[PDB]
Amino acid sequence: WAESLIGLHLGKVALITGGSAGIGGQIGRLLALSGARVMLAARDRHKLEQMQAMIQSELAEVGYTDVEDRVHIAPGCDVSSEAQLADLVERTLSAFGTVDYLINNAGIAGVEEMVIDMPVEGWRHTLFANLISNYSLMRKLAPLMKKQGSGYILNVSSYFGGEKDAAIPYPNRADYAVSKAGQRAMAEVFARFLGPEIQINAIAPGPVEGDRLILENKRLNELHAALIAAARTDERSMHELVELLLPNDVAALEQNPAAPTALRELARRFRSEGDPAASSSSALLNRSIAAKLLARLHNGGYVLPADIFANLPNPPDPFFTRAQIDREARKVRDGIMGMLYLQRMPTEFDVAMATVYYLADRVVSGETFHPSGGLRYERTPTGGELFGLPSPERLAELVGSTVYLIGEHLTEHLNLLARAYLERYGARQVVMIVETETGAETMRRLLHDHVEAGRLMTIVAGDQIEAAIDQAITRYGRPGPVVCTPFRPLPTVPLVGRKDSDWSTVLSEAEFAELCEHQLTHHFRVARWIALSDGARLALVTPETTATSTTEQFALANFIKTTLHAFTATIGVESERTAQRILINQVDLTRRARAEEPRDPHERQQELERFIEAVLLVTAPLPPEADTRYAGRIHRGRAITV
Amino acid sequence: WAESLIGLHLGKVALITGGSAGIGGQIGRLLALSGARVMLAARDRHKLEQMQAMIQSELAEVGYTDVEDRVHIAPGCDVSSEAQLADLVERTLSAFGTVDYLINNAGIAGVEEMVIDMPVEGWRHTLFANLISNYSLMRKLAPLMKKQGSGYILNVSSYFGGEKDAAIPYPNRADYAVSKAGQRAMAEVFARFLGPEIQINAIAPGPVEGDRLILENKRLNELHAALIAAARTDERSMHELVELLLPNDVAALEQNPAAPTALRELARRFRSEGDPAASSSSALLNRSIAAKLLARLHNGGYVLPADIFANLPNPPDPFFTRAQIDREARKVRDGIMGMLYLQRMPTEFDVAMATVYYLADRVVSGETFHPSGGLRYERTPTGGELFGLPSPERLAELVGSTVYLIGEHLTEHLNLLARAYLERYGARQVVMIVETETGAETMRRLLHDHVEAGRLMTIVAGDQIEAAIDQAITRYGRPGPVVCTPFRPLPTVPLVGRKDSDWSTVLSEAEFAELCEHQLTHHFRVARWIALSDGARLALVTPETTATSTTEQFALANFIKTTLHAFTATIGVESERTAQRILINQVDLTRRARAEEPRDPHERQQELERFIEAVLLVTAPLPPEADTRYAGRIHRGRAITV
Ligand SMILES: NC(=O)c1ccc[n+]([C@@H]2O[C@H](COP(=O)([O-])OP(=O)(O)OC[C@H]3O[C@@H](n4cnc5c(N)ncnc54)[C@H](OP(=O)(O)O)[C@@H]3O)[C@@H](O)[C@H]2O)c1
Ligand SMILES: NC(=O)c1ccc[n+]([C@@H]2O[C@H](COP(=O)([O-])OP(=O)(O)OC[C@H]3O[C@@H](n4cnc5c(N)ncnc54)[C@H](OP(=O)(O)O)[C@@H]3O)[C@@H](O)[C@H]2O)c1
Repeated sequence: WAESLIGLHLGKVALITGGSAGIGGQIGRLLALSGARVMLAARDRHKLEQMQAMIQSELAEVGYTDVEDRVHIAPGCDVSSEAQLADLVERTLSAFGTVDYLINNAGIAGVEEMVIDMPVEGWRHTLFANLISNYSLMRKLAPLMKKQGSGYILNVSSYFGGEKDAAIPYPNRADYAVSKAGQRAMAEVFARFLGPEIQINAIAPGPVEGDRLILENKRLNELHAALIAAARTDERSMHELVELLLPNDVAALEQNPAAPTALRELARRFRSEGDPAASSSSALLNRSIAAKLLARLHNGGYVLPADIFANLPNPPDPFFTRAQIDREARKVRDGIMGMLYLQRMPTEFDVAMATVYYLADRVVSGETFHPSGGLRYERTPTGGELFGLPSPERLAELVGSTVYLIGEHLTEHLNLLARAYLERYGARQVVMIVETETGAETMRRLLHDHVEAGRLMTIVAGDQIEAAIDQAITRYGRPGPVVCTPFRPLPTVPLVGRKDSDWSTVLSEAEFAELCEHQLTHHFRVARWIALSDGARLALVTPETTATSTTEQFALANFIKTTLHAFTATIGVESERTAQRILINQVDLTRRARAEEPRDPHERQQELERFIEAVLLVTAPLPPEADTRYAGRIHRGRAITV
Repeated sequence: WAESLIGLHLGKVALITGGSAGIGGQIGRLLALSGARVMLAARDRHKLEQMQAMIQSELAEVGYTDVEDRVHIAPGCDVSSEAQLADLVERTLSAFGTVDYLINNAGIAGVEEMVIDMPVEGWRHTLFANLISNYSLMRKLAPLMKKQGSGYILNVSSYFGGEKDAAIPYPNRADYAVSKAGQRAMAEVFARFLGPEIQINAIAPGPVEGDRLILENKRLNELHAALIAAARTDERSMHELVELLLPNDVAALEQNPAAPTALRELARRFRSEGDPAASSSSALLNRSIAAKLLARLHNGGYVLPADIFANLPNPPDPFFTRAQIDREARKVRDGIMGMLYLQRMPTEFDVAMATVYYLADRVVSGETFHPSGGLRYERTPTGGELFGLPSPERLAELVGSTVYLIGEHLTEHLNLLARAYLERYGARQVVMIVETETGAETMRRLLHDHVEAGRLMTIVAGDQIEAAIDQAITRYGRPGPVVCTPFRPLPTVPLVGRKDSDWSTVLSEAEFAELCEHQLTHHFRVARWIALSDGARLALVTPETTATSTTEQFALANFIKTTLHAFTATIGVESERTAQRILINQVDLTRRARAEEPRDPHERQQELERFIEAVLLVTAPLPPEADTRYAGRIHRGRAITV
């Protein structure tokens, strides 16, 4: 079986992150069998040493000599650590000289929560481990690769990272989905810069065979929605409503005449549509669900003590039995199985084998290979240019609305939008949330007339966008339309260096992390906070490309547009599963080609009008009667191109 | 080099169409080296025999014995011939028993003309050779494959067939582009039906190294546009305007005071921006350009004798010299080269090698592998669901408009659209072009009030849609909005048979050809005729999928939607290069999933309103002042999903 592999990658040096187990261990093993010298990177030393022993023993069996020199290890390597990525490169280069193949395989699961329950630092941690680490290792190894005249960067993405011009929602996994989409987007935009010397592609396998949370999240969403629904028609404070759950008795809450209908019917739902073995039938929640519920309520603006769930009775272990956990696991399994065309789940070996053959192909770059797959999962095509504007009736509902505009560098766009909302659509007020005081003054000067009239308010967010949104809520009231534009423009730095250059001017690893902060994390933070604000319609706006934008800005803007589509599509689905169920969509100011951009003042006037129409389309209210299952999914998680 | 291939496809029987040269010859050669018994199909016997000798000799060199039994040939096999496809299967099955691998490699260039110059029979011929042939061979071999428990269908598509949720315009190659898109769409929709036993994928390579028309087409478009522009501001008939070109002297036409400015300036353009070696500087045209110009004029409604260009002086050979032909070939070459990320053109061998490794992957189906590529070419994302309606100003321009509605089975949609145009938007008249008399009566009854008032006219097209459009032009005047819906619904037949069944009820090869006739050729014929009608805005409407549509109808509807996007995107670009430069876009009534469809009367009301808005968006007039380079490409070749 291994005879087909002999001599396939002979003379090549491969660096494989996550190389001690899973798909990475298999890629490392098969690349070594192919004749390549491999460096396996992971955290645990023991696991790496056991894998090294397995590979070396198998190389000896097929006939290799000096097997110790063909398989090396790098323990204590956490890809989320920049310093650890620098030691990895130094250790690899010291053991084998230049790296031919960079296999960016490591990929953590992430937070595994809905965006509204996802700590900001958790999201950043996933981006560091799964995405930023990929640019970082490329940045260190691409100069060597270019100098020797050849190289290969392979990012191990997922089917769940979507595709070119198509986003895939991955609910409870937004951080993971975005990082996967970014690995693919990187290969797509860096290919023209890394070529002809370096190839850069992605692999996007579907689910693979190898090495409860949908129910625990269901319990959280159910309690939260009922608490918010009961708050609508009950005089008691959220504090007093939460107190009804404090005995943590499902039967008592159901039989409580003093408890609101929404909470009584929820307890009836828990007991009837529940397993009598699992304590999720007798108890309302555990402290993990309680802390998440409290954080949702606190983020939403409700006042409750931090210790409200301190004296909460811990449901005697288990809170969920062995039976109900395996039942949902089998429900998930048959779901994944029933999505697979071939209905025979691929293995880690299958993906690695198909990947090791694909690495031999020298005439592809900027592509996403699917070594396994063909899933029945739903796609959100992203990039529709043909759209008009909402009906005049939906536009008439903007009369007296409260608008939040978030931004700083897109001053012409912010001024135009603010004026369109107040002058054309009779909005009551616009709250301009900027980053800096200079940004606030620039906007107050452009909108002097509306500032004087009390129609345009300014707030300086700095790096505290959430607290700034709370200031706007308390001071000016909850918003209808929310337009989130980036504070920062895209950098104008080289993305590759000259063959014999030091690469000292090329976009650094810290600058790539900053790009993600300002162009991805900025929108995530706004969305996470606004998703709990009832009646909000959020437009996430990507940076602007023009006919004069640099070639590097086109690449970085297209990297952001694709990566953010994964976020927009994921949160679009997540919001339909919440009580507030707001609207979230993406408006793209980035295009793929310079030739498509306006070339004169008339075409620019046309473009800026299209921007206003696209924002109005996604910020016009969707009446509750019109928010059907059919129309609801149509008005969430979409992306349109100006 | 071939040692990696030994035993890779050992025990497999492969049938390769177009197996005597190109990518097919290479796939056949490498599959045989891999241990497979191969059957090479093509037309020329000699070519097949030389390839068979090359492969057999190479198999003997690497160590195989009885090389005559491993490589067979099927000469006189034209894939556009159904009877020839049936002999191919009988001959293959008789030589090797069951076929394991169907390599649908054969693919003719096609007509290599713009849609407006493409004979209807030429387009059908490309569809027969490149697309229908693929279903036909699958239909014959899939029953055997299912019975033995395994099989593989590989359609050799192109980068120019686009991608899932993304269309690629290929100007002058619409027939070719559609056939390539269809090969991919087939793999995408048949995968869930052919699995678990059979794998079905596509390969989409970019341009490959192996074995004038943009200039000849430029000469045709230039003469045509100037003749139409001169007709606008000149009293003389088209006959009399064409007569000015009869001496076929560029210098005389330039120096002719009696000739219109557009024609004089065209001759100045030909001589100045022209090569003095090539007769395209001294002569206006040849009879190939003259016949095409005449057919355009005749199709457009101009009266001219068939013999107008009979006594035309043939420009002494050459009409285009060796120098100017090679100059444009190098302009094309560097264009393709400057599109390639790696800037090193792949070879036929490279594609075949990457394909032969990919065929070993057992855990993929419904995918499109790119064995070479990563082009800088432009994409039209297809399937935007978020759109509103045109501005009230653009909608006000519909007052007094002439509307053509083409259809038959979508009676509710036709009645609704007709009523929306006449009742809401004050259109002067609607011309309902049906297929049959029963269809005309159904519509006259649903629209009784508008028929009585003289606002709704009916025409029965039968299989003469062009002559029916001419009848509408002469009788009711040229149209503004044109809504082209299919006459026929989608069939309700099985797409696969049971393991031990005869497959006698499964969609036949003739029924698959009929599906293409009614769902692809129907729109092509309308578009080809309407593209020369000044002021027209054409909506090409795909069939309807509902919550109750069969699983086979979902597959066939999605096959059509994807395949037609290639057409819409191609003609969208072609129209911008003509004098009439009409609008052409696609409105999709087909969705990917049943869950997305309306489930109640309120959701259906919403869906039908979305249909009206989508049609209005693409049929609202684009004022000439607003038809800039920027906005013009935005309003052509798009597809939106209802
Ligand atoms: N599994 C699937 O179904 C599937 C499908 C599509 C895509 N993918 C992608 O395939 C890749 C590999 O997935 P897998 O299934 O093989 O995962 P896995 O089994 O969890 O990965 C295990 C390997 O990753 C290492 N690792 C984990 N966290 C690390 C960190 N922070 N830094 C460095 N190494 C780390 C592990 O060792 P230590 O813990 O000792 O560090 C071990 O070597 C990922 O990029 C994933 O997104 C997987
Ligand atoms: N070349 C590229 O750059 C490129 C790029 C992307 C996709 N493709 C696709 O790759 C495939 C192969 O292309 P290629 O470049 O190898 O083309 P090619 O050189 O023109 O194909 C030659 C082979 O096709 C056979 N053939 C031609 N017309 C046929 C017909 N009507 N019936 C049966 N066999 C026929 C030829 O023999 P006879 O004339 O004797 O029949 C010969 O065996 C096609 O499907 C094409 O669409 C090609």
